Amino acid sequence: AQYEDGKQYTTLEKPVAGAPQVLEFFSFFCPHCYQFEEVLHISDNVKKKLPEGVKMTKYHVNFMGGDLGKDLTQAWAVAMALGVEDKVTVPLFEGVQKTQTIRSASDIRDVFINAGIKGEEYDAAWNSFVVKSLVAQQEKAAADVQLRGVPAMFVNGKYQLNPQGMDTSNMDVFVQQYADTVKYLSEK
Repeated sequence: AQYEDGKQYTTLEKPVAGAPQVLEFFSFFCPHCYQFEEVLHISDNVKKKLPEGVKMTKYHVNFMGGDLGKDLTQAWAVAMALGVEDKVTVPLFEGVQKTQTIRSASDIRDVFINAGIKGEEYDAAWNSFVVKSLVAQQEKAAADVQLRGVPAMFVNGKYQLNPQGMDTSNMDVFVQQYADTVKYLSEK
């Protein structure tokens, strides 16, 4: 075929009931995630090609960056609850990987403040139980697929993108292939 199991995607030996339709995992500590987000805009280009009526879920994970990793997963939860993903994603990546000015929960918070979320509102979210279950969700969804690496994408809890099996010599081309694969898997 043109899309074959084991080359552009892999199948899960243990499918995941009631999973989000399109589920992406990343970490602000992950160098390819930085690439996927800042250079390739994968998440964005996928969305531009998905059929109507399909939602994208993106979750942060804990297994990179130790203590600050978890902080970042809680901060990402705050981003999702406040709906400010678009406003912190870029400075969070650059703060962890480019300028390296994020060294503590407090530095993470500065980014939200500089992105215009108010302190009171951030601290309130940070400490809220809505955020606690949002952290819970992120952890559970990674748990359901025994996630050991990022970046990672999963479609309807059954298929996993395999970027290793796509030509990277052109970046525009890698992205479209990736997105088109997600679209094919979506319709499967």
